Parts: sequence; structure tokens; C-alpha cells
Amino acid sequence: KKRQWALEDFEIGRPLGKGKFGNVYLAREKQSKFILALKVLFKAQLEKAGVEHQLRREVEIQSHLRHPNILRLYGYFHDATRVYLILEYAPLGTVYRELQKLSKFDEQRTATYITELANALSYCHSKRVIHRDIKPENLLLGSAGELKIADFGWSVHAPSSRRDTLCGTLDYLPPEMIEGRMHDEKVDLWSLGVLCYEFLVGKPPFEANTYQETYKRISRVEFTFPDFVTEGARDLISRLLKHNPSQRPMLREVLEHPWITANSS
Ligand SMILES: NC(=O)c1ccc(Nc2nccc(Nc3ccccc3C(N)=O)n2)cc1
Repeated sequence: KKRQWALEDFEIGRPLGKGKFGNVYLAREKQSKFILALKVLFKAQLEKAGVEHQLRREVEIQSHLRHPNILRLYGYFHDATRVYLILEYAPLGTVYRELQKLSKFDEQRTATYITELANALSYCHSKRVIHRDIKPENLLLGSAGELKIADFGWSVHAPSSRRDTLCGTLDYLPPEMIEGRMHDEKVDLWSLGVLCYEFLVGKPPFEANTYQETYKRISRVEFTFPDFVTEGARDLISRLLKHNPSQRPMLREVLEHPWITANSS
């Protein structure tokens, strides 16, 4: 951070999304005419929720980390009643939004996204940084439709022990993280497995009706496949969704897997 801004250095545009922490707007840096996103968070919420650190972690990590499949953080600043985050703007929304718009993905999008995601993680891991929050809602699409990871607030360094009171949903977390135990760079691989299954099926493999119900499904790795899911896909998903973190593939193994290579553009 060599420069410091102010809400006045921008021209806020249309609202992009989010709700309770604050909203995200399309922004235009007056000086340069640079387009970007401006996620505005209210101090009121921050404090009362005690996220001071996740925010610090987000602005922390995402500031340094620089990769084409990771969403950039350009800086931040806060006015009297809130904090602003200067973010890379991703022209094609979230992957979460695309999935609603398409229901399920073909083996090509699925394969591709997984690839871009692996490279980004492969890089994140380079720096012993585990995301631990890879869900389709934290995946944006670039001007060329490329995946771009965001939200490293829940992201920390590994190995780790943190038990952090709740995540809203357990869908993307692996047994270790739910079971409250120690975890590492492999948490991101179980998630990669979940995303893959979801992308092709339209629902995460452990979806349940109750938090409790899902924790059961997860903790026992109980998942089945629709008939349309091909064996190549099944193989890789079954390899990523291993109870034992140490039995999950390394990102290169994933990046070389036949089905991935046979369909990733
Ligand atoms: N409504 C759309 O077509 C649309 C949605 C999203 C983007 N891209 C984008 N880039 C950077 C940040 C960002 N923030 C968020 C927007 C919505 C929800 C959550 C966030 C967020 N806290 O990351 N969104 C572009 C268009």
C-alpha cells in the first residue's frame, strides 16, 4: 500500500451484490477512469460480529497474492462509519450465478473451471495459504469468462487448528474442518471435489435439509451419482472426496487426471 484513497476518489455505479456486511458497487476511479468493484462494509457490523481479523486476513492475503485466477485487492480505506475495499472487477458475475442460469455444467466448463481453480490453489498453496471457503459463491468470472477466486477472509496459513465458530453451511468443508480437528493444504482439495460434483450435478454431493443432516453425510462421506455423471468425472470426484486428507491427490495429479485433460480447454 503506497497510496491512500477516499470515497471521493470514486464514482460509484450500479450495485453488484451482497447484503448484510454491506454491498458491492461498480466503481470508476476519477483520476484514471479505472473500472473496479468497491465492497463497502459497515464498522457497526464488523465490530459486533468481531470479524476484524478475517477482514485483516482478506485485505492481508489478497493484497499480496497475485495470480490471474485470483481476484485482486488494490487497497482499502474507511470513512467515519465504514470500510471500503478496492477490488478487481469481474465482468461476468459469480459462477454461483451461472450455475443457476444453466442448472448444471457440461464436462468442458466443469473441467476448465477446475483447472483454473487448481492453478490458483496450486499457487495459493505455494505460499502455504489455504482458502477453506471455496464455494461457487466465491468464484467470479473475468472479462474472458475465467474463474477468479475471492474472499480469502476465511483463508489462513497451514497447518492449522483454528476452530472458528460456525460457517453458515457445511457443504464445502471436509470432515476435518467440521470435526473441528487440525487441517492443512488439503482442505482445498476436498472442496475442489465438491465443486466438481456440484458443477456437473447441480447440487453439492452432501446437500441435506438440515445442518445436522449434512454433518452426518459429510462425516461419513456419503455421496452417490446421477446416471449422467461419467466415470472419468466420478473417478476424480471419488479421489478428491477422501475422508483421509493424505489420500487426496496433489494439485498436479488433479491437473493431469485423464478426464480433466480430456475436457479442459
Ligand atoms: N450482479 C452482477 O452481474 C455481477 C456480480 C459480481 C461481479 N463481480 C464482482 N467483482 C468484484 C467484486 C464483486 N463483489 C461481489 C458481488 C456480489 C456478491 C458478492 C461480492 C463479493 N463480496 O465478492 N463482484 C460483476 C457483476
